[PDB]
Amino acid sequence: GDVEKGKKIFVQKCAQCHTVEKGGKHKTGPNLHGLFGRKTGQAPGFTYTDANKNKGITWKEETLMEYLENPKKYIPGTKMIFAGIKKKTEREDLIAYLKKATNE
Ligand code: HEC
Repeated sequence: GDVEKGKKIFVQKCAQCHTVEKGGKHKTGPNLHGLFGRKTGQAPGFTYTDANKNKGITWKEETLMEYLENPKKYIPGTKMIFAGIKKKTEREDLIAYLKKATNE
């Protein structure tokens, strides 16, 4: 749907671990550092599991769609204790938000 819907639901279910949106930080997932077009294996010392970075899958709409719907299927060894959002429109709105969040 919208950018707004994505940042607001991110700040509810995601900033809870990935505190990118204010004071860029990483409590139990990395800061989403400029993701759309970039690689994994990039957090400043946030010591996550080997297999994510090692799989190298490149972050974009497709790969973050397959990932945030189905993470441990899409890339093995992901420790993301959440596995899915709720509404497929929050899923849209996250793509709409994170498409912007590396430029706006
Ligand atoms: C804390 C328990 C988390 C919650 C809630 C969410 N995420 Fe997560 N995420 C978590 C872990 C442990 C990791 C590290 C890497 C791994 O695969 O284990 C991640 C990773 C991501 C990524 C990819 C980062 C990268 O590899 O560069 C993204 C894009 C991501 N998570 C997004 C995200 C969103 C949008 C969330 C709200 C629905 C969310 N995560 C919740 C842990 C946690």
